[PDB]
This record gives sequence, structure tokens and C-alpha cells, in this order.
Amino acid sequence: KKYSIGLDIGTNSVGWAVITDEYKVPSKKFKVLGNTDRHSIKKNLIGALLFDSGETAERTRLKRTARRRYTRRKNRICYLQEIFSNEMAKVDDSFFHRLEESFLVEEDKKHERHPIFGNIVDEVAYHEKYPTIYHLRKKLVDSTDKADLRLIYLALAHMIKFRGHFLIEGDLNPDNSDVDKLFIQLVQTGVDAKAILSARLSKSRRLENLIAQLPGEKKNGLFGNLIALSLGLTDDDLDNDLFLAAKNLSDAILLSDILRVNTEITKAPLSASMIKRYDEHHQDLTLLKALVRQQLPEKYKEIFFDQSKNGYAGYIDGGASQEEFYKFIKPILEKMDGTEELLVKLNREDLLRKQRTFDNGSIPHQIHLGELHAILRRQEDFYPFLKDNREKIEKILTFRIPYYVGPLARGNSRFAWMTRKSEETITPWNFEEVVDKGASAQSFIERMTNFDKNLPNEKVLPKHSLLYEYFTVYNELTKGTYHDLLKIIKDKDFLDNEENEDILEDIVLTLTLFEDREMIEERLKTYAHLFDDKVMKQLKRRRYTGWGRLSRQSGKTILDFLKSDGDSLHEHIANLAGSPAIKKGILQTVKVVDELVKVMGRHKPELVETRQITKHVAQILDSRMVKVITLKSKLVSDFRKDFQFYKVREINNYHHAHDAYLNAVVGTALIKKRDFATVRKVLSMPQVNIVKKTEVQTGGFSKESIRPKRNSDKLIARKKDWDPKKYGGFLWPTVAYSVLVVAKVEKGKSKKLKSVKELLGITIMERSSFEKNPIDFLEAKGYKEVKKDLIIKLPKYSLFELENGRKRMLASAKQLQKGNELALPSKYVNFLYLASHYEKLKGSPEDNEQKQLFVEQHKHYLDEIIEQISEFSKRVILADANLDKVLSAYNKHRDKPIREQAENIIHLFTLTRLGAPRAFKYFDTTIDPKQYRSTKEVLDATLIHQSITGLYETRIDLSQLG
RNA sequence: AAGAUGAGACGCGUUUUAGAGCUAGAAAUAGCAAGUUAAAAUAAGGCUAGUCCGUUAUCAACUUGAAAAAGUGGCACCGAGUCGGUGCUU
DNA sequence: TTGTACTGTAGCGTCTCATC
DNA sequence: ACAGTACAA
Repeated sequence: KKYSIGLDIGTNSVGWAVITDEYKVPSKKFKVLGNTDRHSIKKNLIGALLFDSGETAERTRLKRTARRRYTRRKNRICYLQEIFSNEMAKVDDSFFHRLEESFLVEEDKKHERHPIFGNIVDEVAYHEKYPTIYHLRKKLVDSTDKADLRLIYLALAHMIKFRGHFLIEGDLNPDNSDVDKLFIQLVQTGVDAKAILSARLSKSRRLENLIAQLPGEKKNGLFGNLIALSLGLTDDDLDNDLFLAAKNLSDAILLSDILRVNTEITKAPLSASMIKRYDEHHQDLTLLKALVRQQLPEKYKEIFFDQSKNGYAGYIDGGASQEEFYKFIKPILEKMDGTEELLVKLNREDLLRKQRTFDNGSIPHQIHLGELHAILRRQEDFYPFLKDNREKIEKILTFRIPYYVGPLARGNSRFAWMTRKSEETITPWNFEEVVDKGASAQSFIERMTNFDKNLPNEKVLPKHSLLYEYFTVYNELTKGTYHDLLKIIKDKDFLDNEENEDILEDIVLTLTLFEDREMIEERLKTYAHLFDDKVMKQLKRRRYTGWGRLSRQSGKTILDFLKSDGDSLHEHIANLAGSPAIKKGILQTVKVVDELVKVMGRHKPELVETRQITKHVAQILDSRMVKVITLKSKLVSDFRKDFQFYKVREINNYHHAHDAYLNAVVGTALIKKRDFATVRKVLSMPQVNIVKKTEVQTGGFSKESIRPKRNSDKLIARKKDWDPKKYGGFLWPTVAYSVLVVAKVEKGKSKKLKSVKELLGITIMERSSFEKNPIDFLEAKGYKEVKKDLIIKLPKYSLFELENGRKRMLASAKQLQKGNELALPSKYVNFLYLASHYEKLKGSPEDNEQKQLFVEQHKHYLDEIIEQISEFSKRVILADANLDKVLSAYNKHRDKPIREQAENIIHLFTLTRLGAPRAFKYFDTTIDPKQYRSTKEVLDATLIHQSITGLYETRIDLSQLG
């Protein structure tokens, strides 16, 4: 009748248990299915469900944002092509066609292999005239001559494809900048600012830095490149030209952070500085060649030809980084003389720089706007079409999705929240007139802020909400905005006004929700007639933070008791805090509860995260048709040590199930304060139904490194048309699940229709096409007449029973895993962990040394366990000469101290432990790696379907198939 | 303090192609010159065709069910190489 | 021509917004 | 876990 459930919850495992009152796990005879001759199995009512750890959604988020990024960038290019198509179809209609076909090989291209001009001599002349695109950019900015439309489009597409960061919020012209010494303009309205930077900053540090410079009639008589005006301290206050000089000096110091020198009068200082970089690289390469030919001709072959030895050829043609190439070439220029300028340029990281470099991420989008506005102002008179819609392309650079608007979905996304005012295709030119920025912006903040735990229909209150603030002031008086909005109202009595204070809630609601100037203005529109213009243009600055955790016993409410103070099963669980791994664990635990109540005739049993877990599992008693107890590990460990069965992870998966058992034992014992003689036998049975959960593998298709072209057939076609023979592709695809098939395949030059039984490994993208039509897909892979009703679906950790109890765990269609665990007597483990790890078992009183002198007789087990590994490895691992290796290494180091050999037998049990084979050393040397590539040996085995508890099986004998 | 989700952006990398290599060469190969950039893609792709979605989560098997979802399997004892048997029961 | 033994392979770094 | 090379038939 009566029984209890033991449970533990973890990232990867859910141990489960069944205990009748005197600490005894029952043992019962069960029923199986399938075509096997077995019809009754015996298993103890104890087990552990092991599964892969849950993944966080962060990687999918970074990928999803990346996909949206590339999509919108391609759309920007598409818009610019849409603009230029009408005019440049006159000069070259296939120009965009060649641009899109530039990836293809010469035969695959539908036009000439030279994209920019479609002929060799013009393309060569262009490349000679403009060594980089930046030469074209600078030429188009500076020269007033009429340009080819094609070069204009290259400049514009390069501009918008890499349009720079948007951290700089205002408009800006680049020619305002000057050397760090520009602070002389602040003086007349020293050392560069970097000596003052990278230090402590505060209001007092600001004060002392300003006072350390010379005072005068002005705030400083000499400003000494001080901190406060150049650097923002750690439209508002516009009601207050030192400010303008401070602003311009800040623009100067930023533009010196990005750009070096801008002497020559040009509107494209970025292109100028980078052409300076290019020309320096040219001159230094020529000097390098001359010096290496003069001094060291033998390393000339290594450096300038070998792409593998991290030379300059490795730096350009190979994948060498700038830092690694610098650290390679630095000793070469150190021991060889005449390269002091080379060393000082290397120490400045300005030596042989490329154009497209990882450090370009500091440049703002206003620089590209200045260059782009400049080229349109240059070419407007030659091409009136540019003058027709100049602001459109300018907008394409400046346009951005606002961070509060979200994805521009027509109600089909699972993340989007935008609210269009019209059913129009959103363009950068008409974004704000279509999208209701108001509803979308308020939807951003409301959809993510929580409801009250007592009232789940409405949002929690702001911390500074006004009638809530008066309620909280009343609460504090019985048991800040009163002193704050006194300033804005300029009266305390009208702050104490009561009648019209619900709208007064709604202003502070607005200023707690929104941050944007125009948005606060548009939502403050409602209160225009109550106040004058100056006071509400000052009031819109009152940005609020914080949300209060509330809503708007003998019959007492929570407030009255405070006067004497002293649904979806998925979504109710998934919404909690904590890692996604423990959420997967508790979902498995809920399924464990459902199965454990299903099995026994529907008989019910008798930190902050698990506090939530206890309530959510106690909800079951009235939601889904069991006293939920908060256990502690202390008495569990005390019972383990006192009754001489110590907790161990290194041997086997076994003690997680014994921990679930002892969890139920301690819970029943504390609700209750023979069985003490029962517990040591209960941990002593070697049959516990351990269930490795079986999952289809989801994730990326492959390792992401696109491997170069090859003649192999295992390259993955990264596009449909892109044949991976020529274009390169991915390797190491990830298996989804194995599919056992029985069919016939023709083999040999004289082909014969020979029957076959083998398992194919499906992968993630063809999983959809496989499940759409398995027979036609399997036909396409080559199999004739696959037996449709015998297609068996075999995901990872599918389990197979072979002869003499040997079990193997399916890793993939080309790889197995070990499926068996050994089980020592408990006295062996007691001897081991009293010998091994003194420092983390001892420190308890002298009974620890008493049980040490109970296990001193067990030194013979340092041989006997080697006999156990030999026996079990010959039985179910079949390790062949590796057994000879470990036995030999054992035999030469038996005479070592007990502690260290005990630790090293702990190190050997990585052989016998469940799952993958892994190397180990014992004392001396590493065992060579092994892999069970043979999936052949399970084709005649007995397949095991194991339930979530594993209690309910369906065994299939594969040899009876086909 | 300690971390979880979602939105907007940037810059590299990778791959293929374009950037005419020259001389001595039957040739094998040797000497020499050049090298900095661009285009396209960045999960195959999907249809509700959106400037949206595609790596998070769910999932033993079987019978129903497009799916969702529901259903499908005895007890007592003694032993224990991973569970075995006995007897009762219909 | 089809299976085993052995060693080698693996996309990445910033920035801005909101809360539990 | 899968690849690539190097051998046993």
C-alpha cells in the first residue's frame, strides 16, 4: 500500500526512487513488448534518469541577430541597386549581374570574369590607378571631375555595406578636428590628454584637476588640457562659448583617437590616413626586401614564399594575424641590424598595416556620411539623378531600426511587437509614418516587465508612482517624491492635492516608461493645458527608475495583516529564473512523477529556485489529479559515513540513484521523528535501472570553418548551386539520429542486387526531408525496396543488448559508447576512500581512524580491483593489449604507498565508467586512444527501448528483422 | 552582490572569384618581380513572402488522434555479475 | 576492393537599450 | 565525433 518517492534535482540527472516504510526498495516482476522471446524482467524500483545539460538560448540569440544583420545589410545594398538600376542599365545592364556572379568560377559566370568592367585591360588599369577602394573614395571626394557611374556605385556600396558604428548620436563634420593641443582654443576662448586619462575620476578629482591648472578671470587662466571640458564626467540644461569650445575639443580628441593626421585639405580624412598606411606599407615592404636580400638570403625563401611558417607570405596569403606576424618578425629584425625605425614602428603597431583591420570598429558613421555627402555634392551636376534623391541614399546610411521598435514583422514572429499604422512595405524613407513609434515603444517596456505575484493581470507599480508614493508615505508614517516634486510644483499644498492624482500617477508612469525626448513629449501631450511650457519642458527631464513589487489571516488583507506585521504546464515552469539546465531537469522530474504515479495503480505517495519548485510541484495535488519535504544533504552524508557506504562519482553512475533512495529515507525519517539493517543491503544490490535519456541532436549542422576546395565527397554544399568540389565547404556535420534500414543495394562492377541491413545517420537539414518522405529519401541515398514498416528511428544514446550482458550505447551511426558499469562490494569503496583523499574525508573525530583500522586489512584489494578490471574488461569492454599494458604498469608499481595507488585506481576507473572511452596514465604513461567504430555488431543485437523511468520497456531483436 | 531573456548596431575572420606574373627553361626545376583591395555568402533553406523565421525548449515504444491530446502493462518471498527463481492469481 | 590503427581537427572581438 | 593518412585483408 504505502510508499514514498525519493528525488534529487540537478543539471543533468534526475534520480528517482520508491521506498516502502522500513527503508526497503521493492523488487517486482514486469512486462515487456516486442518480438523478443523474453516476457518478464525483474528490476528494483530505484533508478536515475541521465540526460545532456540544457543549453542557454544566448548562442541562438547571437546567431539570430547576425542573420537579421546580414538580411538588412543585403536589403540596404538592394535599395541602392534599385536606385542606380535605371541609369546604369544604359551603360552596363549586367553590372549588378556580374557583381552577384563574382563568386562563381569562370565557366559558371554568365558574363565576363572581370566584374567591374567586363574586360581585362580596363580592370587592370583600374587596379593600377586605385590600389585600394580607398584610393577611389579619396579621388571621388577630392576631385571635381566627372566620374564613371560604376565607380560611384562601388564607392556608395562600400560606404553603406560597411557604414560604421552609431554610438555618436549627433551630427558631425570631420574637418572640425585638430591635434590634442586644440585646448589652446579653450584657453583663448601643455601635454596631450592621454597622460591625464586612464586614472581615477570623481567630482573631487575633477575639482582638484581644474584647480591644479592656473586660475584667472576665466574659470582657468590656463586650462592645461584639463579633464572636465574635454571628457564627460562620471539638450538638457540648454537654458543655461566655453561650452561650444568644450564640445569641439571633445570632437577633436575623439577624431584623434580614430584618425592620426589630416593636414592636407580634403573632406575624406579616413581615406587619406589609410592611403598613408598603404604607402607606408609599400615603402616598408620595399625596404624589407632590400634588407633581407642584402643580409639574409636564406630566410628570404622562408619569409616571402612559405605561407606556412608564419612569414610575410603567411601574413598575407596565409591566416597569420598582425600580432603573431609581429612576434615572428621581431627577433629577425632584432638580431639583424639597421632596423631601428622598423622596431619603433613595430612597437607602435603601425608597421605594414592593412586597410581592413580589426581596429576599424572605432570609426563612427558620421565620417562615412561626410564622405558620402561630399561625393554626392561633387557628382550632382554631372548626374542630375543623384540630385533628385540625394537625401534618400543619405537616409540609407543614417537609417536604423530603433532598439524599442523590434523586428518589423507582419504578426508572424514570436519575438516582434511592432504596431504598424498601415499595411505598407517598410522602407527607410517612410519608416516613422508607417510604424506607430508610440505604441511600439510602450509595448517594448510593458511586454517585458512582470505582473504582480498576487494580481497577475496588471503590471507592478513604479517605485516613485505618485499616489503609490503617498500610500507608501502613509505606510512609513504608520509603521521622497514629497520632497522631490515640491521643486517642480513649487508648492507643497498643491503637491498634497488629492482629487486629480490619478492623472498624476499617469505622468510619473510616462516618465518611468519612456526615455526619448520626443516620446516623453508626445506622451506628455495629454497634460499640456494644466501647466505652462517652461515647467513641463523642465518636467520632461524627470526620468524615473525602479519598479515597486506591488499591485494597484482572520479576514484580514495583506495590508491589514501588515498593520500587525511579524494554466500551461510548460509556461508556469519555464518563466522562472535559474539556468535552463535545471529547468530541463525539473521537466524530466515532472515526467518522473507522472510515470511513478502511473505505474502503481494511480496510488499517491505519502535555493530560491527550489523554493519555487516545491510550491509548483505542490500545485499538482489540486491541478493534475504527497507531502513535499525540503531535504538537506547533511544527514544524508552522516548516514553514508556512519553506515559505511561513501558517496562516489568516479566509479559509476550508481550513487545518484542511491542518493535519491537516501533522500526518501531521510525525508521519511524526519517526518517520523530492521530498517537500519535494511539500508546497507539496499545500497548493496547491483541492479539499478539507470536510464540515459535519448535525444535527437539539435544545433548547428557543422563545424563552421569553411574548408578550402577539395576532391573529397564529404564537403557539405554551403549552397544548392555551389558544388563543394570547387567552392569549398563545411566538414564534420552533426548527426541528428540514426535510422536502421533493411533493403538491397547493388554492389560491384558486375552489380548484384544484394540485401543489406545497416544503420544510416541522418543529419539536421535533411531530417526535414527525411521525415517528409522517408522511402523516397532512402531511395535517393541508394537503397532499393526498404521495408517501410521496419524503419526504426535510433537517436543518440539508443541502447542495445548484445550477448552475455554486454551493453553498448549508440553515439552515432559510425560510433558506439560503453554501456556497462561495474559494482564493487561496499567494503572495497570504504577502503578506497579511507585510503584515498585523507584531506577531504578526515577531520572528523577518532572514529575515522577507527574505521581506518577497520579497513587496514583491505590492502589486498589494491590487487583484487585489478583482478576486477581484468575480469570485467575481458567480459564487456574487450580492451585486448591495453589490458596487458595496464596489468604490466600495475605489476611494476604495486609497492607504492597506499594513498597514491588508491588515487590511481580511481584514475583507472575512467576505463570502466559509462559513456566514452578516455585515456589515463596510472603512475607512468598514457594509454593510447580507442574508438568503437564497429556499429556492425549491434545489427544482430537486441534493441532496448527504455521509458523515462525505464520501468516500461519494448525490446526488439534485430536479428529477427529483414 | 550574482546571473537570465529579448531588441538594435559595428569591425575582423573564412571560402571562391577578380587584381595578366617575368626570365631561363624540351623539361625537371632555378632565379627575379608582386603581395595591402573588392564582390558574394556567413548556417541548406521555409512560406503566412515579412526588411519574417531557421542552432533555445519539447520528444522511450505502441494504439487512437493532421496535430493537439488521450489510452496501452499483477502480487508475496528469498537470494543478487546488473537482476533470477518460486508459489498465488486470472 | 573493405575494414582497422594511428594522429589531427574545432569562427571571433566590441557597443547601446531595457529586468529580475 | 569526425577526418585524413596509413596500412591489413
